[PDB]
Amino acid sequence: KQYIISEELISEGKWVKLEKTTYMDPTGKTRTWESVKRTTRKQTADGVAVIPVLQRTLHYECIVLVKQFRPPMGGYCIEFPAGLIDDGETPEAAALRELEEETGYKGDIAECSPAVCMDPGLSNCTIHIVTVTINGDDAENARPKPKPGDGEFVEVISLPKNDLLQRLDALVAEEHLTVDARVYSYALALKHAN
Amino acid sequence: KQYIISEELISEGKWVKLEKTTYMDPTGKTRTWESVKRTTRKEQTADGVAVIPVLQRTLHYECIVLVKQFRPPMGGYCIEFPAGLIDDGETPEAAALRELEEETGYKGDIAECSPAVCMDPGLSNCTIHIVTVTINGDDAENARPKPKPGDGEFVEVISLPKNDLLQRLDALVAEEHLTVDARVYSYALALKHA
Ligand SMILES: [Cl-]
Ligand SMILES: [Mg+2]
Ligand SMILES: [Mg+2]
Ligand SMILES: [Mg+2]
Ligand SMILES: [Mg+2]
Repeated sequence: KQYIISEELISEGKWVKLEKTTYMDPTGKTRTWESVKRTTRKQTADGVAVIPVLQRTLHYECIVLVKQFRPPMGGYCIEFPAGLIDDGETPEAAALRELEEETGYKGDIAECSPAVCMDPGLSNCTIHIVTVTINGDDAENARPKPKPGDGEFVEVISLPKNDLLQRLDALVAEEHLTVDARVYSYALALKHAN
Repeated sequence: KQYIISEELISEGKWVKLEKTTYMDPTGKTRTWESVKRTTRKEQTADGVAVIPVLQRTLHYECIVLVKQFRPPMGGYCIEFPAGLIDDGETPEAAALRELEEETGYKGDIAECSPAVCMDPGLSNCTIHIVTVTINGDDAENARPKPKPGDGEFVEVISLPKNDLLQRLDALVAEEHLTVDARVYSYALALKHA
């Protein structure tokens, strides 16, 4: 019933553009929206986010997360490991690659979502969420070496899956960090499944 | 270690702006980023709220109440938690209950309220509170709920059982050409992983 009529470029940077979207509302009235898009999409989606489940015998299972300075936020954020999918890369391959670059861990694919939207009232950005298990007892994950690209500076924070929400809330209270909404949503549902 | 040096306006619309952000990297080198922000944020602790609405009825399985709407940035329909921006002077909790009633017709009870969490921190400064709300679906006020959408708001309600959320979302994606929100999908995935 609703659809896009036209998209006007307002401003195009190197990485991001701002458009004015004209669309038909369901009453038959024409309306406008200010929309953000990335300039980098080619792909199934802009990026991947990895849910990395660190499995070590006789330990609690952990979810592996990353802490980095985020210039749009003006501060440090706790997130799932994540990055843009390279042209001609599969989401699964982007997931293992980003996980290794950002954390040093080598994981196995468990499942892969369809393309899911990041903030659909604002942008067209999408990701695949890729669940990955990490056999923490294997020798390649003994001393994981993060291989960060240029300008990436990532700290690794592993938190137990069974208390994830309480651990994140503690980090916020004590560290003045911002937790990512996807991370927080995941943590909430671990608690709510009960 | 890292911090913002300057934020230069590139382009400002009615609702969204783009900025050139200069920051200090942990090596001591100046770098730039292209940053998106909303123009609507005042003294709110976040831009918006998203509501996790747990519909509870005797002799029924718990349902998660979701909304489907056309999203001009996406050029299509999206399935999301009920959500909206926080009005000036409004608490996150009040915003939540208000947006839930407006979008779904249901009158909820606050359960929990998250700290401000980031929507897409590599791109934007946008933040929300995630507000968990229970809905007593045996209460007569919640018998035949009618959405009171605002001007230019056109929302469908979709209530799915919590105990099968991920499969039910996958079945909707399989039938109809729509995008699930990343927070919804992350919450559904944790329900499975628990
Ligand atoms: Cl798993
Ligand atoms: Mg990354
Ligand atoms: Mg990376
Ligand atoms: Mg809304
Ligand atoms: Mg609304």
